[PDB]
Amino acid sequence: SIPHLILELLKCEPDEPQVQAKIMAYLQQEQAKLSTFGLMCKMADQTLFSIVEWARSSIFFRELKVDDQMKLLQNCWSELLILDHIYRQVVHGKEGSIFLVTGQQVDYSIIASHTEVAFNNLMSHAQELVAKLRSLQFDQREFVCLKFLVLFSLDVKNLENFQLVEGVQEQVNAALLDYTMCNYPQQTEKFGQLLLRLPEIRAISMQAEEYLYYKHLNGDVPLLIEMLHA
Repeated sequence: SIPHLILELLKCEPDEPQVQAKIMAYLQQEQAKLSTFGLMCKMADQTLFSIVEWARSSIFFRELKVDDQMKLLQNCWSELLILDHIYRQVVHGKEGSIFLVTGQQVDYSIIASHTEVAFNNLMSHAQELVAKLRSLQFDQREFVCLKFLVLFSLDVKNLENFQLVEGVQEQVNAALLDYTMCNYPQQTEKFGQLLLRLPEIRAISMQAEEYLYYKHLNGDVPLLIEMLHA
């Protein structure tokens, strides 16, 4: 019961089991000294490296010239970093625990200590989104639809091939609603409530950057900064 468009953009998805392997390997064997904070950074930096590679090799997006691609990535990289995290908590994560991009499971309270107060307002608001998507039955199909909805947003201005970006968003919006009425009809008002999260994800990402930017100037940070300092 899957619209043809959604089938195509599922083929663009990264292979998770090996994605988790590279990052686990980069972190551990490429350590020959980083604190508890310096991991969560280089991990998110490697997560970001993967998200960028997913983007510039995926359908439609690969049509654009480098200029447009970069304007697109500048607007939403942090939202894609948090959506990736949010979604990893929906499928693999379970309350009182956080699932990392390494297969590693860490407790909520264990990481509530290893990081300061502001950071715990994040994650806590992030798990509110995790909970709402969980009751809504937010699956892989609607997930990969939100990614492109985040990658191709109307808010981005001065785009060269604005036309194509206008198209993709409109069609993924169409394929999504078509899908989530078909697959979750008893859960009637689903399409709207999962569209309603895109400002919320844009809100958490905005705090994530403000936290991460402070920490940079505070000297606590070792491509993740490159994207911010632009």
